[PDB]
Amino acid sequence: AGALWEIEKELFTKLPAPSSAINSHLQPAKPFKVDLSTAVSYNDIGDINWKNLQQFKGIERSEKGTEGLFFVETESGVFIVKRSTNIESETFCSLLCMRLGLHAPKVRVVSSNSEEGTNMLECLAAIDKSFRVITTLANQANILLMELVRGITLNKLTTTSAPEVLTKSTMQQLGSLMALDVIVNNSDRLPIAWTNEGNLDNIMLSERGATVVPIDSKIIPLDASHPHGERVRELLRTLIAHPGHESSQFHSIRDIITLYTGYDVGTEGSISMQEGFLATVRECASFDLDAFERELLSWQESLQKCHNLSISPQAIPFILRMLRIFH
Ligand SMILES: Nc1ncnc2c1ncn2[C@@H]1O[C@H](COP(=O)(O)O)[C@@H](O)[C@H]1O
Repeated sequence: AGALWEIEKELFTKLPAPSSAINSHLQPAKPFKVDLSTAVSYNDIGDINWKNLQQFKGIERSEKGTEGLFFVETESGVFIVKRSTNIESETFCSLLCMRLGLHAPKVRVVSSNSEEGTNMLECLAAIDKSFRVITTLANQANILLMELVRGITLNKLTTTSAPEVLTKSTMQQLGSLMALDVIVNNSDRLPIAWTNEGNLDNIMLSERGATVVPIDSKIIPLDASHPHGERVRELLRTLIAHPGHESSQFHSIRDIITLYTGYDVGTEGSISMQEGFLATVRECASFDLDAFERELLSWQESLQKCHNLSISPQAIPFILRMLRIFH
């Protein structure tokens, strides 16, 4: 919040507005409870009036994922209040995505011990009928505010829907997302440089032209001298040499998506993802690394300054190491 938020606004502003095409296949599931199927995303989480208790209709705890995710329904829309395992990574990552062109959900950090922090907590305590909000959030030093994203996670794609959703476009985006995860060593989402069975929960497809919107983005700097280094270089090399054919790695990741969705967007699809992945790498090579490092440091500064939130000291040099390899 504060400087950080401004920096976010700036980045967010630069993102290419997504399609104006609403894909009915991505519409959230119709179930105090919030009907995500018809709920509208609260417009500006930079401005939330915690003192106007009458604007609030209720709060629901998402029984999925972390556990600490709540949907707040005001009269102006719905936003999300969430407990985060690693808030610094998550938020810092959110920014990085937006910087790389990715449509992450707008996120804002609220310090528990601040005027707004206390105000918000008092508001939630007033509206919570579950008796679980305060006990889960009040404990935290910083709480996360998030933009409601209307869509569904990749896993939840049927097969009878996948065709109209997994267009060339979506695929390329997916490709890009992978590049990012590589840069930050995020093994959770889409494996490529990790034997993990991945996890498609961490990725949503917005109704807005099925645009890919990542979630629970995290960073884990495996620095100094590790396999990741050559591994990505290799993949890259092969990819560049003859991008006309589905590399071993993308074939693997293709399979995965093929599994959860039971839909094989064979070869043509894999190539698309490869394209997107490259497109991003290419972009990343053009980065004036001195400037970028500063951009990075600005975020870190803002993080530390607005909330005592220090991100790992190896984070930046790592993301930079990777970024250099794309050169
Ligand atoms: N911005 C968002 N909009 C809608 N659902 C979300 C959003 N962020 C996270 N979720 C979800 O809530 C579930 C659990 O979130 P998470 O604990 O962060 O994995 C996810 O599978 C999604 O349905």
